[PDB]
Amino acid sequence: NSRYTHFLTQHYDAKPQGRDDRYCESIMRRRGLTSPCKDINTFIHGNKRSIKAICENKNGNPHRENLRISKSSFQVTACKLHGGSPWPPCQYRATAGFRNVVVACENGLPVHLDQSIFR
Repeated sequence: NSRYTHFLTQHYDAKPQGRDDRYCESIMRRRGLTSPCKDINTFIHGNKRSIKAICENKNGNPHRENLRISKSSFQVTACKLHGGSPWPPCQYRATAGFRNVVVACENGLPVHLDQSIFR
């Protein structure tokens, strides 16, 4: 369904090279996330099947009001907007990490990433 494919476009990058500032600047443009510039956007790396599994008891627990939190940790990169303007050119600073993630699930699929844990 459409919301799951959208989640993948905004939040999934299987095998990144360097996860530096330039990686952020370039993937944000590539994925169509720069008019206007998103203030922060996080990408998850690794196995697509582990991500889907957060929606079942296999790799997730219930979390807060309507969310799920993963049991396994993932490689992630947060891209944060540097500077005052929300209009291109968008300068980004990258922060690489390794921890569990929080999603919303609908009909068995992740449709939303909770980004409050990367702020």
